[PDB]
Amino acid sequence: MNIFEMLRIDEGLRLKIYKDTEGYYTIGIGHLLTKSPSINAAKSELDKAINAAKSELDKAIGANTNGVITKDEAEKLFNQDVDAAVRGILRNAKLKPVYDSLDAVRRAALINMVFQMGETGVAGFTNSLRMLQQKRWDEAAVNLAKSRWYNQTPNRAKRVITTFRTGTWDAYKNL
Ligand SMILES: [Cl-]
Repeated sequence: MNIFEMLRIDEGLRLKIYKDTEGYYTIGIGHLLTKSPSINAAKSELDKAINAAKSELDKAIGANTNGVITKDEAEKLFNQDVDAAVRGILRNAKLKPVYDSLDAVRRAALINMVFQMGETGVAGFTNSLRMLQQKRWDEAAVNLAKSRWYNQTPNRAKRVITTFRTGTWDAYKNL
């Protein structure tokens, strides 16, 4: 197990644009494109939003994709996105010290969160980050679950939280 295999499990692999639970058009292995309008937002609004997502994808791939990519392309955006998550952690004054204090497995769990919620979002978990830095694993686990993140994607958050709790890959074994 490693950060790529871990995120591939949590994000899945879809070759056509889809909408995630937060309302973001997404594709590949968790590659976020743009926000979608209301399930009502006018007939025009919808087409606009979809074309805006297709435009973002074309820009990312460097080709006219029409909202569909190959597995190889999804893996390329994934390599870029994992790289970006790590880079985000290292340039952030709040996340870097926590990342540096963690072991490899727990580092992967932090990259997983940043990949899902972005640098700024994770850097805002001030109390959980402090508990992680203090190696108070069970306390950090309890605190991390008190979040919209956990409530919206509980099965995934539980695996990430268990990874911070144990410092092992047990939550991803047999998946
Ligand atoms: Cl991109």
